[PDB]
Amino acid sequence: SHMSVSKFIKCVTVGDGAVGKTCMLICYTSNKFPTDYIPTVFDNFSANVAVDGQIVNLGLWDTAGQEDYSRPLSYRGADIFVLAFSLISKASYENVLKKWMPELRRFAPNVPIVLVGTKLDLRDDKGYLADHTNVITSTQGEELRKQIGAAAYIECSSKTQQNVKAVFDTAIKVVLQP
Ligand SMILES: Nc1nc2c(ncn2[C@@H]2O[C@H](COP(=O)(O)OP(=O)(O)O)[C@@H](O)[C@H]2O)c(=O)[nH]1
Ligand SMILES: [Mg+2]
Repeated sequence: SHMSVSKFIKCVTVGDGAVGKTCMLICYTSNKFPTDYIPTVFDNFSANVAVDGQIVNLGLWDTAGQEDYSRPLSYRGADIFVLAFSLISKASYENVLKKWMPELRRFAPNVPIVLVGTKLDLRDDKGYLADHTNVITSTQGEELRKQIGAAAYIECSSKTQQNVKAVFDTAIKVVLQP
């Protein structure tokens, strides 16, 4: 053949501003956590990645909020969404229900979702835990996944790199498995 890679997968990352969408993408693609400048949106990025028996062409689309009441081009052609909220922001968790799930039901009804809790390094910090009465536990994260019908739930930290690869590996596997 003239093409050893025959599957393209468009993976769009969405969720509230400042939860860590862009850093996840920089972490996954570069194996580095940015310490100075972080762009609003990661460059549109595409690369071959090996998942199981396969090499696929992964296209990563980053997003940023807009005040737009027209009722997004970036969603067109999406095979899977990574829907991020921060493990230390209740508002971002509640916005998955109030903002993001409504948006995705309207604009991308049949597209699966990988639900991602970010900033695991903060949520799991014992100092943080000791001072907060009502923490977003893995249990609450799994309850959200269930409520929204997401394919998987993953907790990660771009800062320590924990489970970042798992996010996009799982996104790919959801698309490739039945
Ligand atoms: N502690 C910690 N901070 C993070 C992590 N990911 C992102 N951040 C910080 O969270 C803020 C927002 O990150 P960014 O990726 O720009 O979020 P985005 O608006 O969703 O794209 C920045 O100051 C990042 O340094 C993480 O895993 N752990
Ligand atoms: Mg960003």
